[PDB]
Amino acid sequence: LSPQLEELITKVSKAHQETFPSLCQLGKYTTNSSADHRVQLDLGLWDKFSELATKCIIKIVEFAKRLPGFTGLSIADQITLLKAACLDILMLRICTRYTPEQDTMTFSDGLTLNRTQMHNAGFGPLTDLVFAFAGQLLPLEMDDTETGLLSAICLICGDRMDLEEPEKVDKLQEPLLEALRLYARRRRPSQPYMFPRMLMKITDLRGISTKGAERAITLKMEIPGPMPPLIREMLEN
Ligand SMILES: CC1=C(/C=C/C(C)=C\C=C\C(C)=C\C(=O)O)C(C)(C)CCC1
Repeated sequence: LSPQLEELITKVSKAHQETFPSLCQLGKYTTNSSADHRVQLDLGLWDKFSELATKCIIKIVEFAKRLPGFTGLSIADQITLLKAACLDILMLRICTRYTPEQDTMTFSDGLTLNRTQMHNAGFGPLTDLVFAFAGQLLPLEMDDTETGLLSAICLICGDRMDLEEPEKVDKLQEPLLEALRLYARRRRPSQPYMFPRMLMKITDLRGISTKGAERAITLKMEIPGPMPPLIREMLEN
């Protein structure tokens, strides 16, 4: 029924709004650390960065739990979905926080890093691809509810590997897909290609994430210690 789809759009939208501060509500602020030029790794910047990443992973687990039916999946499956889509979601998130004129990305506490800093923070040689994905996202002009539904679709995916009940996850995802097309089309009738464009972003995102995981391998050798436990949880996927 439509009321249910509408209900689903509102829930997800709020789940997302409540776990991911919009950019325009963020009290932006800066740092003067290695803004100068690129280097292998600025350890102060990496600490702040990984600390923010850890918190966003928890926020993501929170978001997932507010998605109808997630909590009804086996705990093994829930964990399986989180490990598999978490990096993808992190990517879509800072990328949706891109500011083209300043060429910066803003983290959840308002920390705004310029391209050199994101590099020094840890993205290293993957920075420009990240910024390139961010840029190629702007044309879509997705709103909060669309980014939330899309992240929900990235997460609830029955094609994951250790799924115990992949069929249950597919059925959970189904309404999310309906929700996104209905909403995307309603908000913009004149742009029929938005739904499929957004769906194709999922595949790109997954592409930048595998690269990001590979970036983590190298990163591990640059840091004078182990990466935060929640981040490692995510990387062991
Ligand atoms: C965590 C992490 C990585 C990527 C993080 C990304 C792609 C986004 C983080 C977004 C945050 C932290 C957003 C916010 O706070 O709003 C890379 C692949 C460099 C490897 C080391 C661990």
